[PDB]
Amino acid sequence: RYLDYPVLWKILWGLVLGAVFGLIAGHFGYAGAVKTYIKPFGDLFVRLLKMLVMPIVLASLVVGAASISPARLGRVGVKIVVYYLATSAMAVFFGLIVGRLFNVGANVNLGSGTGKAIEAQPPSLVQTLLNIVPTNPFASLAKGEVLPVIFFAIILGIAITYLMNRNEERVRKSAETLLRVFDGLAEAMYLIVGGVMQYAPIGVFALIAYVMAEQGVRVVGPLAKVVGAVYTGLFLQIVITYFILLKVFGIDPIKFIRKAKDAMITAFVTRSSSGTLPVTMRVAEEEMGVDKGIFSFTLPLGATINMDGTALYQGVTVLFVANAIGHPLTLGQQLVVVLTAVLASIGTAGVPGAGAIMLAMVLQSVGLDLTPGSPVALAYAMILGIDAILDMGRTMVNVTGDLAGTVIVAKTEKELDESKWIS
Amino acid sequence: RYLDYPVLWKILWGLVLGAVFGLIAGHFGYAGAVKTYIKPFGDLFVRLLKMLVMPIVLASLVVGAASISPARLGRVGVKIVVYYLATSAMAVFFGLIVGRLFNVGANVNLGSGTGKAIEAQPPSLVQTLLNIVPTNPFASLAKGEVLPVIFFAIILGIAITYLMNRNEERVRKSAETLLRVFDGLAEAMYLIVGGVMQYAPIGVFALIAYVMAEQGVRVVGPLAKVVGAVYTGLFLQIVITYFILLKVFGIDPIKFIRKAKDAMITAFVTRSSSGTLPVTMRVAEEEMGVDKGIFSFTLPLGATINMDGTALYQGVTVLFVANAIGHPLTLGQQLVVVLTAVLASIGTAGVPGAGAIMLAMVLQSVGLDLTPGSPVALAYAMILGIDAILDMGRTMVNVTGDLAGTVIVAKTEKELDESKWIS
Amino acid sequence: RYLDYPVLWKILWGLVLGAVFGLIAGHFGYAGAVKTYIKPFGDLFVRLLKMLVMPIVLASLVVGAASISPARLGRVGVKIVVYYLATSAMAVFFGLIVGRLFNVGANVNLGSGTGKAIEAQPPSLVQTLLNIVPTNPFASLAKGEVLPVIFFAIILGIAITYLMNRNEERVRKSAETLLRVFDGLAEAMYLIVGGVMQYAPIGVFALIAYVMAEQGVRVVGPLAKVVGAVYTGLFLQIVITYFILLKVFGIDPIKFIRKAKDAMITAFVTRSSSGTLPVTMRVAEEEMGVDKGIFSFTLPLGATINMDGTALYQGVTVLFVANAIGHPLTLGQQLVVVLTAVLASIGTAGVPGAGAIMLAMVLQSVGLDLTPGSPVALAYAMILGIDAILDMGRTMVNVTGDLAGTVIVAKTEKELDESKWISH
Ligand SMILES: CCCCCCCCCCO[C@@H]1O[C@H](CO)[C@@H](O[C@H]2O[C@H](CO)[C@@H](O)[C@H](O)[C@H]2O)[C@H](O)[C@H]1O
Ligand SMILES: CCCCCCCCCCO[C@@H]1O[C@H](CO)[C@@H](O[C@H]2O[C@H](CO)[C@@H](O)[C@H](O)[C@H]2O)[C@H](O)[C@H]1O
Ligand SMILES: CCCCCCCCCCO[C@@H]1O[C@H](CO)[C@@H](O[C@H]2O[C@H](CO)[C@@H](O)[C@H](O)[C@H]2O)[C@H](O)[C@H]1O
Ligand SMILES: COc1ccc(NNc2ccc(CO[C@H](C(=O)O)[C@H](N)C(=O)O)cc2)cc1
Ligand SMILES: COc1ccc(NNc2ccc(CO[C@H](C(=O)O)[C@H](N)C(=O)O)cc2)cc1
Ligand SMILES: COc1ccc(NNc2ccc(CO[C@H](C(=O)O)[C@H](N)C(=O)O)cc2)cc1
Ligand code: NA
Ligand code: NA
Ligand code: NA
Ligand code: NA
Ligand code: NA
Ligand code: NA
Ligand code: NA
Ligand code: NA
Ligand code: NA
Repeated sequence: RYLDYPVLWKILWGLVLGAVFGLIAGHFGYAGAVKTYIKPFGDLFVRLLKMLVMPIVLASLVVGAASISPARLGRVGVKIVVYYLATSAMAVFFGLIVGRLFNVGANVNLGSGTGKAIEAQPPSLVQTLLNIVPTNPFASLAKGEVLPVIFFAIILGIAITYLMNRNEERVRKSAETLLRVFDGLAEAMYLIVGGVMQYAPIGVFALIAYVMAEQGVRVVGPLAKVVGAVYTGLFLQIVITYFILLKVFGIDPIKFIRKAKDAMITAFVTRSSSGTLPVTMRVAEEEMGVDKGIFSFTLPLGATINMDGTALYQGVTVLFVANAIGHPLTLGQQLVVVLTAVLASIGTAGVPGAGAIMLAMVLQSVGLDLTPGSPVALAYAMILGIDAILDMGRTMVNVTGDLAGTVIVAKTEKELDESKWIS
Repeated sequence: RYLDYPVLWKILWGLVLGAVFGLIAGHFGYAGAVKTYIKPFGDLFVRLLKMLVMPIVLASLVVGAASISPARLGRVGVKIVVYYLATSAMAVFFGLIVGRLFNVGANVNLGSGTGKAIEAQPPSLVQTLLNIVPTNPFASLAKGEVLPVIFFAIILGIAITYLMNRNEERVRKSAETLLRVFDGLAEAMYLIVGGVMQYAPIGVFALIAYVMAEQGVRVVGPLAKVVGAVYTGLFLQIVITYFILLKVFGIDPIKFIRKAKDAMITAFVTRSSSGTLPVTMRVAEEEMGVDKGIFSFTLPLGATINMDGTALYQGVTVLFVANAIGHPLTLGQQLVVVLTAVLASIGTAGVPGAGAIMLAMVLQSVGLDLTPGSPVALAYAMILGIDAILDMGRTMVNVTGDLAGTVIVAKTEKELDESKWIS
Repeated sequence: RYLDYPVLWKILWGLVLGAVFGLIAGHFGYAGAVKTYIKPFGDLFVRLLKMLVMPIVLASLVVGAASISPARLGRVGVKIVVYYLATSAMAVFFGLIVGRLFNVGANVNLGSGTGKAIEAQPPSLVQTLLNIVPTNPFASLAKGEVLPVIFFAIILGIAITYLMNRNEERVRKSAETLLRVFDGLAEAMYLIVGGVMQYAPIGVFALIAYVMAEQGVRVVGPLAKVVGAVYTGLFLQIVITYFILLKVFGIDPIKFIRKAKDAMITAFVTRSSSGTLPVTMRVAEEEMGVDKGIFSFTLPLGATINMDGTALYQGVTVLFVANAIGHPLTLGQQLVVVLTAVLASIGTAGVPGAGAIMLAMVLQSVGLDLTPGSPVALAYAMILGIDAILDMGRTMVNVTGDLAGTVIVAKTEKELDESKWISH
């Protein structure tokens, strides 16, 4: 009966009300009630979005790659990958700066030795890259492996267009029927996304409420300085790095944020950027006028290998652990941090649990090892204690970057529909 | 050269001849010979039907949900879910009455104390409900999970019609092609079902022969009284609850039974209600003139959450165990049994191995705990010795109940083709 | 600068140069460099082909089985199954003969008793056949199970044609839309196969280089005599068994080999006959003019259950193991070897790891049990040390056999497009 009220204001209301409710409920210790009675609605939201990810990516990308020439596709890939690597480097640098500014971990005062022992491996760059090519697309679809689905969909769309420009008519009509099936399937997926966003304010309320209820009490002391530094840094990544790059390429930054708000809040509360994809792709299509041939490729690629927020978070936690055990990082060490954070975004691309794998990687890069019972393990466990509060903002900036790079690359390909940007 | 003989007579011939053959073979100790040389033909039958179950459900429901309004679909869902719960409670009630009538387990005379060991909880009501929404539909498909497939199929068909009512013609043609692909897939599945029913008499013979050969010798003494009670009770659920409910809503009970006979025998020999689905849906369409938009939703839902036969069986075996250890159940305990049996059919919806889980739930509700080496454990182990003999009948009544509810709901929606019911 | 160069010359160049590069690199011990820097390009080739296998099999067979009568489908199946069994028995027989000729394992001189404790057992034939019928075709697709996919695809195509010959227009239009979705999918797949064959010279070079670099050093002494015996036997299976059967049914054997070349080299370096399937089928369609209704059924079936090369290898290795432990095989024991090798091709149909399982079966059939630490176990490990050098050749002859039988059945069904066999 509440469907008639506008949706976007509803999602903002749910964000604020779930936040206030969760703080008030967890401060009085009723956070277990929140986990039991409030959370499953946010879980329902998250499952409803996650359901759409595999069909909408596959279908949108067959369609888009078909509707575009391979030369342009390759050009878009080169552009978006450069944009991604550059923005990740910027975000590590920002995390380093805001951490040094907030002087994070300076008052934990742990005594620490000089011992160093490795934990996880980087999956070999060669094996990860080879793993981009699926050996069974039905299996990748069933397993939800995004990158090989991207690869298979691109190949299929390119094949479909080559077949449609052939002389035999049976060939054209077959390929055309196939492309119709993908086109209808993607059309339906975006329809359902719009339907689920009707339920979205409830889920936003529930997710933000549970995260504030379980982890609000923990935002005090040195971890409070961590939360403040991380969130200020994310804010800087948005209002400086994104606004300036959007301003250079002639996109009004405020119009961009106003349009992106739904994808942003969905990322902020589901803490899954892949599970925000249906909202992100529909936002790119029906708000920013990006052509399917751009966003249907850049946005899943970006959910997988483009996490500015995570990079900034790594920049803060390396400072936190280093200052916490008493060995602040030398300039060259911070350069090593930036370099390895970007290389680690590439190296763990698509690997499950790559969050902790990259963090172990960066820490290992400057000589901070997670040996059990050591002070470094202790400080890292300190951070993981507020990892969810951080995950909200981290995921939000991860998705927002994807949208900003998609709009920039599109404007540079004249595949951006200007009619949506007129006041 | 045998195909020419009519199918229905062939299936009856296979049923009766397999029963007599299996009894004669288990009496002469050749039941292992039956397991080795006769059984694989029935296994072949079962594999051929189970092969069709996933595609036919996915496609028939995309199509059906497209051909119907969401308001009507929801109305049908409420009708069938009410019908399901009501007939399930009735079946527990009948099992209790037929159990008291046969005085089941009265002469086992096991001594059992007043000792009580606390056990684990039943699978969560909330998580099974959330499990209805898939997080990857390709994955639910690969795993054979019916309920998430129903959910995805309904969402997809609804999206498809809303797309077919758009102004742009490319969108309509895309959606129309997608629907054509699903319509062809469903037509082919039903074609194949009819082909498999030609091989059905052989497999029916083999399955009934293996079950009689392995478990004929065990229908003696107290377990024979159990078999008599359970089969009498199922017969009552059919001839009282189903016939009275069909007469109340104006469906000829005898024509119903005659049309459902193929689904009935198939369920009785395969003891899997989910695997009789292709035959059941074919009977709903090409024998009872039920509209696809009703049965394509109610019949898979019914295979999953509507087991009158299992409910009656639980009523009989809970009385059997209570009498065998020497503590007959008080009236309020039997009420607790009925309430718990229905709620446990809901709570275990789609859960693998849900049969024993429901039985454990019902037993624990009245304080008969299955501690190993206890007399209660012994009584349950007695019953399991005849589980196949019982499984035939209870699966049969499970599926027949599904059909009766589909025909009644269709009749109330004027979605029932009256021409198939006049001679 | 690459694509314009002719294709056949490039793949042969990559094969010869990769082999010489790998020998020279492993003969000087740089095989670790090859495994690290050269191998991953060949791995990329193998994955690119493996990707296409499930889609192309499903789609080609829905389309093909629709485009053919069920009576003809059955006739083709019986023909190709007889051909497969006969050519397999011939291959075990040839392996025995070339083994006797090279006197394989004759100078290993291990002492062996006559006690044998049963360790292996056969996987049930009945369950192996029943597994042909999938119980979830989406699951068989996701698990990469070929044989049950074949079954589902044939059922679906047959249903589709029966629907397309019905009175209602809506049903025809539905079934035909479905058939076109599969036809479009298959057309795209073959398009992609041809595209991937552009990278083939690199990947062929890399695979052959890695195998030569890891295993060249081991082709000396008794295992060298094994390599010579096996490759001679494979060559004979091609030049006698295949050439005579093609000549008998009126197919020019030289035209045949010239056409099969891509499938042959691809099978030879990837050592996966199922994973060579996309190249084999594109060669059958776009080189030999076999109708989709023949090859879309016979080639994946043969990739799964028809291994002339593996059978010849078993023929050689059983004589090798027997001579190596000092108990040469009786004539009737050799007949049991042939009979069980053929039966073991069926009994493991689609079973994972069926290579070693068939070898264990054939060994056990003549009383050589692979109990750990026994001398028979030791001789088997000797053989396994060169399994890659042997896998190249036996996979090549496996696939070549599939092609030859497909073309013969096609000639007998007048489903072979003779215009592809006229030279100017
Ligand atoms: C207690 C909460 C329970 C809520 C669950 C019920 C969901 C009901 C859906 C109502 O919301 C609408 O759904 C449409 C899709 O069904 C969307 O159409 C949208 O989707 C199309 C995409 O094809 C766009 O082109 C259209 O512009 C656009 O109106 C539309 O935005 C949205 O308002
Ligand atoms: C593993 C190998 C096992 C081998 C088993 C043998 C396979 C069966 C051979 C085919 O037999 C025919 O198949 C038709 C398929 O259509 C059936 O028509 C059925 O389907 C159509 C429904 O539209 C209608 O023609 C009829 O109502 C209905 O009899 C029909 O009964 C039957 O004569
Ligand atoms: C990791 C990156 C790997 C990328 C793979 C390399 C791409 C190579 C560039 C494209 O080369 C062409 O691509 C076509 C396929 O797209 C092929 O068409 C072929 O396929 C058709 C099949 O329908 C035939 O009819 C045509 O004659 C035939 O030219 C063609 O041979 C090939 O020269
Ligand atoms: C339940 O067991 C498992 C199993 C696997 C997993 N994760 N795999 C994975 C991979 C990448 C990330 C990046 O993370 C972002 C962040 O944290 O900054 C943020 N969450 C976002 O989506 O952008 C995170 C996780 C997690 C739990
Ligand atoms: C490996 O085999 C499997 C595979 C999956 C499962 N889980 N799903 C499930 C859920 C409920 C039942 C109740 O069963 C009915 C009965 O006994 O009254 C009768 N069989 C029937 O279908 O109406 C039976 C199974 C169980 C066994
Ligand atoms: C995808 O990962 C996998 C999946 C499966 C496996 N093993 N299963 C298997 C391996 C080989 C064969 C027959 O072997 C042939 C031979 O050597 O003679 C030769 N290799 C050929 O291709 O014809 C039969 C079954 C290994 C890795
Ligand atoms: Na980035
Ligand atoms: Na994610
Ligand atoms: Na991202
Ligand atoms: Na019921
Ligand atoms: Na079942
Ligand atoms: Na049922
Ligand atoms: Na053969
Ligand atoms: Na293989
Ligand atoms: Na083969």
